[PDB]
Formats: sequence, structure tokens, C-alpha cells
Amino acid sequence: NIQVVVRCRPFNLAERKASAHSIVECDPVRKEVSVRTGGLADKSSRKTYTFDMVFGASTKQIDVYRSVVCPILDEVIMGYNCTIFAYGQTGTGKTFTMEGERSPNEEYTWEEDPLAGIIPRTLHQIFEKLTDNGTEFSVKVSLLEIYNEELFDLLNPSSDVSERLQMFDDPRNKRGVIIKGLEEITVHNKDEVYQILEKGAAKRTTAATLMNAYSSRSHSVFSVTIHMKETTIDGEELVKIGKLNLVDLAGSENNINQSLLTLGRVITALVERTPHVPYRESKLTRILQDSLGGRTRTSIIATISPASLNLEETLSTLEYAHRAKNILNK
Ligand SMILES: CN(C(=O)N1CC(c2cc(F)ccc2F)=C[C@H]1c1ccccc1)C1CCNCC1
Ligand SMILES: Nc1ncnc2c1ncn2[C@@H]1O[C@H](COP(=O)(O)OP(=O)(O)O)[C@@H](O)[C@H]1O
Ligand SMILES: [Mg+2]
Repeated sequence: NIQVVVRCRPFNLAERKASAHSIVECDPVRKEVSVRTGGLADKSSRKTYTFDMVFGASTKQIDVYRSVVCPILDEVIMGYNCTIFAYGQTGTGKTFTMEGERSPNEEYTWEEDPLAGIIPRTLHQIFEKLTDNGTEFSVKVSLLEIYNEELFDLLNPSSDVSERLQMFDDPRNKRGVIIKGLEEITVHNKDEVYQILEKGAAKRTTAATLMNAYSSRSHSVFSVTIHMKETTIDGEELVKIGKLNLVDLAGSENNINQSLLTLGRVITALVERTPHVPYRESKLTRILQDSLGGRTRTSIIATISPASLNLEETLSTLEYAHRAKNILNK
């Protein structure tokens, strides 16, 4: 039930000049990804995996958004909760996929930049879709991050990255949690989106100077909650609440990342039908337990590299993402 898609990134500039051969091949029409394990394009051994969707190196940000995000956003707009994880080794495109980047030399505006990823596209699109049809709504975003099992708020502009947040069990709705002090910022309109993201980027820079390899070891959960009051052309007012969680996971390569370790164990217990699922052994899995065998529709995007130097990690990533397909939720 949990949908898993794989995204291979293209070779970089240093890999083009070194005339690198790709050990990965994608077949989108067949939802298949094949990896060269033995060696030689003349004769070789290979490993194949089938997923729900596979995107090769030529896949652009707009292809990812239209194919995977648009339908998930529709569901969120219907009043459901959805979560999208980005899993893969550092350098394979987790952040590029979830957030995207700016094209160099101020070539475009943020809302037209083709390098934009899921988060900016999603936020710009929520306003583009609800502003049209008569729907009163409010958008709240939150950015919670985890480093060495400590919680941080990367959007609060009056607290620094040395102030960790506290987490408690929610006595109201079971298997849910309360994060003391997590700031929820209201996004009044599309033109307010970009600076919110800029502020987050800037605060992440300070977190990076204070914590070792922060961008590689931290987990980031960017949540966008949409409170809606849709009035059809008749006079029916549908009050709906939808929440989308965009999770950029810590690099999967192999000191100890308790949340990453626990995520793997939670998935293993879920697909092996084990009665006890270790949700509580890490903050990530407690915060997102409804996304792992719960009532939230979730998808995983496994990012990989086509370079032969990353063979072991690419296989580990694919193998991990393949097992995830067997998780059932809702
Ligand atoms: C804001 N920014 C980005 O590239 N960003 C940062 C970013 C982002 C930042 C966060 F905290 C949390 C979630 C996010 F998604 C995504 C983009 C973006 C925004 C609109 C169009 C294309 C890409 C600056 C980062 C620092 N260099 C200049 C660009
Ligand atoms: N699909 C892609 N197309 C073009 N460049 C990419 C793609 N994916 C990743 N890259 C590039 O690869 C590098 C790895 O980026 P990043 O997203 O930060 O990786 P990660 O978050 O997995 O550690 C960046 O310089 C980025 O611009
Ligand atoms: Mg990263």
C-alpha cells in the first residue's frame, strides 16, 4: 500500500569530465530499475527491482511534481493527511527533490524556477488552487528537525538553534505527540512563501556551524496544514482539514542515528507482521507513527546515484525501498 518511487540523479560535472559510466538503468514504462553489480558493459551481472514508479536521470522537477505530488496534494485538499519521505545516501538528491534549488545568476523568480522542488511547488500550488474556486482557507507551515535525538524549530525567528524543543505524549488522541513550543507560521499568501523558506535556510546555516555534519545527519519534517471552508456554487460549506508532511531524512549511508535506525526497524516489523512495532524507540517514529502503518497515505522517494563508486549504497537503498512496498496503512 505505501507507494515507493525511485529517482536516479544524473552525473555531476566532475563525473562528466571523468567520463563516468552509469551502473544504473531505468525503465519508467516498466517501473523498473536495473543495477550493474559485476562489471563490464560488454558482459555483466545485474540486479533488478520493480517499484511503483521509477524516474531516470533525465527526470526534471516538474515531472516529479505532476506525477507524484499533484495527486497526493489533491487528497490533502480533500481533508486527509499525507506524508512523503525522501530516503537515500547523502548526495543523491533527497534535498534537491524535496526542496529544490535556485537556478544560478538570478535567471528566474522563485515561483518559475524549474529547479524548484516539492515544498515550494506545493505551497505555491495550494494558493493557486484554492484562491480560484470559492474556498476560504488558512495555511500553516511548520519545520521541525531532528539531530542526535534532539528537536529543533528551524522557523522560529526569536529563538536560536541551541534551544531544543520538548516532546510529550498527547493525552487526547492516542499514538500522537505534542511538541512544546513548535512554531506554526501562517502563510497569508503566495508572496509570503519564499521569505519563510529563506528564513529556514538561513537558520539551518547556523545549525550547521553549531552541529557536526548537520545537513547530512538531521531529519527535517516540513508540515503544511490547510484549514478549509469550501462553499460550492450551491451553498454547501465543507469544513476540511488537511496536513502534508514532507520529510527529508538523514543520509542513509554507513556516528549512530537513533531515528534512522528505528525507522528501519519499524518498517521491518510492519512488513514482517510483527505484533510489536518499535515506534517509541526514536523521536522520528513517534512523531510520524501515523505515517508508518497508520491512517496517513504515505509515499517514499528513494534517491540513488548512477556512479559505480556508490554501488554498495545504491543496492542498500534499493533493497530498503523495495521492502517498504509491503507496508500497509489505513
Ligand atoms: C530559499 N532558497 C532555496 O533555494 N530554497 C530553500 C528551500 C527550503 C528551505 C527550508 F528551510 C525548508 C524547505 C525548503 F524548501 C527551497 C528553496 C526554493 C524556493 C523556491 C524556488 C526554488 C527553490 C535559498 C537558499 C540559500 N541560497 C539561495 C536560495
Ligand atoms: N535530479 C537531479 N538533477 C540535477 N542535479 C541533481 C539532481 N539530484 C541531485 N542533484 C545535484 O546533486 C547534488 C546532491 O544534492 P542534494 O540534494 O543536496 O543531496 P542529498 O540531500 O541527498 O544529500 C547537488 O549539487 C544537486 O544539485
Ligand atoms: Mg541534504
